[PDB]
Amino acid sequence: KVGRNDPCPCGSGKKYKQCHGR
Ligand SMILES: [Zn+2]
Repeated sequence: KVGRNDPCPCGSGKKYKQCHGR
């Protein structure tokens, strides 16, 4: 589990909930 509130690990710029996270 990751802190969706943190910039996606992919390194795109958007947070999980905004990127891969969702
Ligand atoms: Zn991503």
